[PDB]
Amino acid sequence: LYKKAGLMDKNELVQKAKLAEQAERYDDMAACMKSVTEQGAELSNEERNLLSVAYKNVVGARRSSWRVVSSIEQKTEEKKQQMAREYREKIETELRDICNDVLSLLEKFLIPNASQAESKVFYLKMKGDYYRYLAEVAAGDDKKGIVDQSQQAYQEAFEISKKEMQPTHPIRLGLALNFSVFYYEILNSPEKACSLAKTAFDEAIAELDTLSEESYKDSTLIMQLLRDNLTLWTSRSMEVVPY
Amino acid sequence: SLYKKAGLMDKNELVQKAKLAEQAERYDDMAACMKSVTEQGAELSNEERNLLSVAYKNVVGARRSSWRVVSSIEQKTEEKKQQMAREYREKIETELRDICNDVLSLLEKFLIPNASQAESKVFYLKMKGDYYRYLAEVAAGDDKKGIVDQSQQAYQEAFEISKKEMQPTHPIRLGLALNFSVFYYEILNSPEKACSLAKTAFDEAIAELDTLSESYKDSTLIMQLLRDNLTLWTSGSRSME
Repeated sequence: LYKKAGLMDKNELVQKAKLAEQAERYDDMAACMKSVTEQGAELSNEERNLLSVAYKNVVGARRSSWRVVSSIEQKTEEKKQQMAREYREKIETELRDICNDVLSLLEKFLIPNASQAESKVFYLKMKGDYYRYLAEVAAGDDKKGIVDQSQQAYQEAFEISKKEMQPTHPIRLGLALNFSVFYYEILNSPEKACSLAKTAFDEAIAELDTLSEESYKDSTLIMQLLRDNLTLWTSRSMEVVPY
Repeated sequence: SLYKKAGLMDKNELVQKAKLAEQAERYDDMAACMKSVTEQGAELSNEERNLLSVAYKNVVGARRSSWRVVSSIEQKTEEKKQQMAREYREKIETELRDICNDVLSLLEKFLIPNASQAESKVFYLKMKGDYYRYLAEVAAGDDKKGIVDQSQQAYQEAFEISKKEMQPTHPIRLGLALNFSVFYYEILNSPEKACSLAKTAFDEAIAELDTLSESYKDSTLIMQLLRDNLTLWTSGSRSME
């Protein structure tokens, strides 16, 4: 504007994203973390975590709005129907922006800068998520193509994490959680879904001896969701966790 | 942006999308719709009036919560980090003032003048007192005295019309009482007038429990709120919804 290039230092940007979080202003938070990302430095686990939550909440709000409106779109007898149809489309657009914004960050910065496998797995999972959201809202011909960009990501994530990470690890567990949901809600393979969940859950249960006090609340919460899902698939406080 | 012809939305399509916005909790969209509707110059219907008030309570409510949250972090830091909390707080105060003002604007240039029945003038006069009161909540020394009095003089005029024209159990009269006492307590640090006003309003509505008939659950809801505030202020944390 007309400021003198006393821009915010990275440390300061992160202090703001935190402030923005406690103040329930996730647009601000996403913005602060997008900036930090763009500096090109590999993000610390804190920053990475912060970034993830920030966009979980931002994309999340729209997804809720899209589902409310897309529903109302269809509880219609005439003219009001396409009032809703357009509103939905405007929301789909907000969505695709946020999704593509994040997807960019993941391609141009986060995934290439990934040091240890744990981080690659992190960002690949993220990639599958936001490709998945595009898919949820994608057009007829595009969908099939979007939905397996989603799957390729989740998949590579899965493979690395099996070779390289403990099953009690929140990242591997959160990946499991969202992949099994992918198979279920996106591919309608409740069979492949249930397999992923149970295996993931069991292998973690197998090694609860190994789960550390520091990962404990997070991992067990994800395990609990995996298991709560399995009951349902047989017979969202996830927005505050990065995994 | 500029690439659109004046085939835009009429009052009905605007209102119809206000309601959708509300269902999808996009109170910004909703305030945009109702502002547009208000601006077309006609007196708002009751349905419309409500959509307007809801949308802006929500829009400004969000910023007020944010301000309070950041404002506390500022003080629980008795310290280079405090400066960032302070500046974020100021950025927020800005969003706040814009919102209050372009509402206060719709009230002077449209809503209050268009007000025909006594009941309507009370609603928008309280609304005026309400948003001057949010201004008052964040104002600095110099501007404050007058913002506060803008809030009071509005609350006041609304008060006398409501007592002279409506029933003690009329939720608007009841709701005016609620927010006027909050003014006194929180903005004027006049706790005895606040408590006295809350109690009176409550007592006179107690008297005429004749006047129902299902509004009703709208009347006793505010009555319960007046009691809570009265309890809070006289015993040893007020609510925001």
